[PDB]
Parts: sequence; C-alpha cells; structure tokens
Amino acid sequence: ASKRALVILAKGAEEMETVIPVDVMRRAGIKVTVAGLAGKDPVQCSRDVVICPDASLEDAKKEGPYDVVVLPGGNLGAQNLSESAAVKEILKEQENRKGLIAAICAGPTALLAHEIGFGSKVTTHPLAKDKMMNGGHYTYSENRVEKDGLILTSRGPGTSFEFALAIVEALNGKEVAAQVKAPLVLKD
Amino acid sequence: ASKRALVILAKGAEEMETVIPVDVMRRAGIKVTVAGLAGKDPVQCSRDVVICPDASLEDAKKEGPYDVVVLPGGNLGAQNLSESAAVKEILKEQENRKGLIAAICAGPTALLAHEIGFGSKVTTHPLAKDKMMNGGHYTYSENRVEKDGLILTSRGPGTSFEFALAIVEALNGKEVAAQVKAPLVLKD
Repeated sequence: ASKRALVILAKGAEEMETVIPVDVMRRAGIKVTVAGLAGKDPVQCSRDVVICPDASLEDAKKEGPYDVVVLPGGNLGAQNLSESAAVKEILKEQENRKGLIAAICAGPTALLAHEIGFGSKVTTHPLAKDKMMNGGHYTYSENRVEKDGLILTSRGPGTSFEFALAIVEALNGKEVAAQVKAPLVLKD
Repeated sequence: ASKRALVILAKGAEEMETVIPVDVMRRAGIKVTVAGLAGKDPVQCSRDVVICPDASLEDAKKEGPYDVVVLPGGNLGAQNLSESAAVKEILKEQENRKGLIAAICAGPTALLAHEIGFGSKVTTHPLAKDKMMNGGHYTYSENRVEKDGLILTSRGPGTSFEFALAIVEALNGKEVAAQVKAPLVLKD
C-alpha cells in the first residue's frame, strides 16, 4: 500500500515550505496531492511564485483518508488556513483517526484556530510564537523539528528539509529517509 | 538602481532548486524574472510541481540586461537548457558583458554545452561530474558553493540556500545577505 499526503495550498503560502516537502515526499514514493484551498486555479505564493495545484481541496477531500496532512507556513497563507471551515473539518477528522498532522513556520497557528492537538509540545517560527501560545494551550519548543504524538511541527524555511525528512521517517521509516537524503547534498 | 535576475525554467527542472533562489532573491529586493524556456505556459518540474513562469524567455530576452542569469538543475531540465540556442545566446552575451552566471546541480553542464567559462573552477552534483569534466575544460571542486570570477556554481538541492545567498552577497553585499538570512532559520 502506497502512503498518501495532502498538502493544502492557500494564497500567501511560503512557496519554499510548500515545494520542499512535496518534492522530498515524492522522492520517497509517497503519493502527494497539492490541493488548492480556493479551487483548482493557480495559487500566488508569498514571494509571487505561482504554483498550479493538483486538485481543489473540495475534490481532494473526497479521495481521503491521508496518512499525513501538511500545512505550509507563510503569514497570510496560515491566516487563510485558520479561517477555512473546510480545513477545520479535515484536521478534526485526521485527529480523530490518529493520522499525522504536520505544520511548519506560521502553519501551526492554524492548529490553534481549529482547536487541534491541545496539550502537545509544538514549535513555530519565532515570530509566530506569541500567536501560537495565546491561552497556553500548547507547550513551546525551540527544536528545529518537534514531534509530539501525531503533531509534527517545524520552525521556518531553513528547516523545511528536516521537516520533510521527518515526515518520510514517520511514514516510511528511517532507511527510506536516509536513502532519499543522500542525493540531496544536505550538510547534516 | 534595482538589480535584476533571470531564472530560466525548463521542463524537468528541479523545482526546489528553482523556487529557493527565486524566493530568497526576492526577499533581497532583487527583481526576478522566471522565464519559461518554451513559452509562457506552466512548466512541469522534475517532481511534478507545476510552476507558472512570469514570462516567456523570448520576451524576457528583450528586457535585459540582467545582473545574474540563473540556471536550475534537474537532469532533464539541464538537458533542455543545453540544447537551446536561445540559452546559448543569452549566456554568451552575459559572459561578454561580464555579468554573473549562476548554475546549480546538473545546471552547470549547460555551460559546457555552450562553451561558457572554460578554464573556471566549478562544482556540480556528484552525479554530473563526469559529464561536466568531459574534455577537461574546467577544474572540478567539491565545495558546496564555488565562485570563480563570474561563474558561480553549487552542488544540489540541499545547497540551494547557500547558493541563493551567495548570489545575494555578490549582487547586494554581505550585510543584505545576512539580513535576509536571519528570518530563514538556517542552521549554519
């Protein structure tokens, strides 16, 4: 059985935080669906890179369930994710079935908006800490990648490779992650 | 005066090696044009990420000159770049006016195809070394980023941040590169 990943892509998303996990996961043999929050139309990311999604979120929602749901960062992208009822439904369903939820940079603040994983240890971009910690519902970590139960978080664009390889390790195991890592020419 | 960068995007390009420099350069205030080799149509990258270029290469060619020309990697992307007469013209013109040329991963093999910068020290992805060194026209380096004169090269997807920041440093100086680097949460 092939593992499946849902990447939710909204206007203002950080394009590096979107493309790196998608690329690395597909290198790992994972079937990745880049789903546009607003539909199938091309999405303008935070630094004006325009990415064409594979499907609308409405259509991808019907082809579940997914072994991981991935929330990229970018301040405005994360705000759009935080305001979407469709994202709320997807995340709550994923939480209930004990599937993996992965969010990077500003992305984790959507978990707060939708009341997902309260009590977990999480990290964010340093500039998103105060927002994430409103109410004290999580415990904050400064680790570059943090995994507490089914909640996997990471800090920023420069942690995107470590974030993506952590997803691969969680889904396909340490050996696949190591095999995928070698041709990337990462430092550590 | 605002610096200008041309990123040439061909089918089969490595999408991480394309988006990271584009994003980082725009964070540095550089005006970046992502030009499609085959036209304005969306480009399917090596791991099936589809990126919409800002312009066709034919149109971007007329809005020169550029302070840097950037050649992403990806084996099939680099082959398409190596076979394009339009790329040859752009690179030869850039060489003659002593503008910066930057290529990453498999991208530098296009310099060999078009007889650009012979005698320079260069690096490539390890799997592209033999191709680059056919004839002994360059001197090979295993540094993660290599800069010899106006030729800047880098090794792979995992060196894309260092590659992009080297471009920023060359164009805008060390202080801007350091300012752009801090919010990325890079390790070193």
